[PDB]
Amino acid sequence: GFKQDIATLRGDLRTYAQDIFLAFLNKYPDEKRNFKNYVGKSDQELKSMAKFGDHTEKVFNLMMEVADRATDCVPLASDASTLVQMKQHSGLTTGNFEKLFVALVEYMRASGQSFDSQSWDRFGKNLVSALSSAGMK
Amino acid sequence: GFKQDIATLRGDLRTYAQDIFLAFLNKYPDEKRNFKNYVGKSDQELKSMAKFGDHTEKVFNLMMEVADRATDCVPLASDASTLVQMKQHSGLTTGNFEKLFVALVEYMRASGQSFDSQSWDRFGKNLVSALSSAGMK
Ligand code: HEM
Ligand code: HEM
Ligand SMILES: c1ccc2[nH]ncc2c1
Ligand SMILES: c1ccc2[nH]ncc2c1
Repeated sequence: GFKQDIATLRGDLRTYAQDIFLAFLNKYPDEKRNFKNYVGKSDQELKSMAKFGDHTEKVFNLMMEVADRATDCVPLASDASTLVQMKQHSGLTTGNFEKLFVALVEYMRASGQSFDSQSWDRFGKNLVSALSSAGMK
Repeated sequence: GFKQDIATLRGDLRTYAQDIFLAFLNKYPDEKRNFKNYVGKSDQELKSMAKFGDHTEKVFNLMMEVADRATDCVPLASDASTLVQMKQHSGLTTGNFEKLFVALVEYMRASGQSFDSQSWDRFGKNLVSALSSAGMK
């Protein structure tokens, strides 16, 4: 279930974070404008940049903290507020996050492993609604 | 305290994992008997070896999960048994683990941060006790 999936992801966090983020960027090419240092580069070129692996892992580490503090796949309002108020998120709307979670669930369903894809779909939808309640447009 | 320290380490885990493992290898040079590929290499050279970085991060990913599952710095018996039974740990003894935790605690005390170094000292001692209970020599 959802708690075991957090343990599966954390055990190899660097690899899962890179592969899910690449799946997102390739599914939604217009989303790459939030990341100007990544434009015009193949997947393997991206993986050779120190900050691509480091920052992508740090994003997924915070995602796993929020997931583990959730109740029945509903995140804490305080965690949603942190994501709204981060200076690095100043340009964003809930649609950016909606798309990330569509790509994450698609990756889990295609992987050939027993992820609880339905719980991750709920988590993404409940995170989007919490972001709106915490003040994201 | 201990729970916040797990969050701090997870926020920059590859960097902390490599720096603590180097501290261990440099404090106890005879411990390289179990790491023959790491002989004859300076710290900067080890940090550009793919397996050194990838394996060290995976070790610390699992260490943080064992710490997070503990109660009052006492690990689960199921986590201790996993660590005894892993094929990659055949022929380790509890002294290998004792020395890794001495180095980890020394690193925290020298860091200039606010780590709860006494809780990590207790965790290392309690993990050693649990590994003995689960059958490590
Ligand atoms: C639950 C989902 C998300 C979490 C937990 C999260 C978390 C983070 C964290 C921890 C950082 C700092 C990384 C660092 O400096 O090392 C970061 C930076 C950033 N985030 Fe997010 N974020 C999420 C979703 C998104 C989405 C959907 C976008 C845009 C599509 C986005 C855009 C950015 C940008 C532009 C930065 C700064 C640039 C960079 O680090 O390279 N975030 N985020
Ligand atoms: C709580 C402490 C520890 C945890 C959580 C842990 C976990 C792990 C994990 C997850 C791996 C697999 C790495 C991979 O294949 O990518 C591994 C391999 C290994 N472990 Fe540990 N371990 C710990 C302590 C130690 C200690 C103290 C030693 C020896 C001083 C050690 C020696 C090894 C060896 C020799 C391998 C295989 C060779 C290699 O990966 O280069 N372990 N361990
Ligand atoms: C969201 C997901 C993965 C990432 N890597 N770098 C910035 C970033 C934002
Ligand atoms: C213990 C700590 C760090 C490590 N890196 N690779 C194997 C290993 C064992």
